[PDB]
Amino acid sequence: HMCDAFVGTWKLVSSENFDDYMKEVGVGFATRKVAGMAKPNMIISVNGDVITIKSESTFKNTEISFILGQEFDEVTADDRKVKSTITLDGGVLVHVQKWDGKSTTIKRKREDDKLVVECVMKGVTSTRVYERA
Ligand SMILES: CC[C@@H](C(=O)O)n1cnc2sc(C)c(-c3ccccc3)c2c1=O
Repeated sequence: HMCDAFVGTWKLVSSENFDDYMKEVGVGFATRKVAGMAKPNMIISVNGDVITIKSESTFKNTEISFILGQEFDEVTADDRKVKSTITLDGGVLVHVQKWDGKSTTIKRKREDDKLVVECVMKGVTSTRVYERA
């Protein structure tokens, strides 16, 4: 029951400062422009201790599966090869990605009927708000 309130299908309804966040992570111009237009569907499911997060859009379809606290290899949508660890901290899903001596943190939070995604790299944050599909 660890992620019960996160499970579902969610659709992107707002974004703020995502272009600048992508710049900070190193995404190139053309990818930023095309990816920034996407309106992904985020599909979160749990089966035993394994959590799966899928993101489907015209830009790219991605999928990660993981166990909380257990590091895994991820190829991000912008093709970084990162080491990811996802934990639950006080009801917030906290995803840290490490690569090339850099780090970024992506937090997912349930707030009212929304799922709010906050990602941060150095001082640059973006907030992406999802609602139930
Ligand atoms: C929002 C934080 C984080 C995440 O959703 O887990 N996250 C982090 N970095 C990047 S770079 C990039 C190109 C996407 C991206 C993926 C699919 C569709 C559009 C953009 C992305 C991303 O989605």
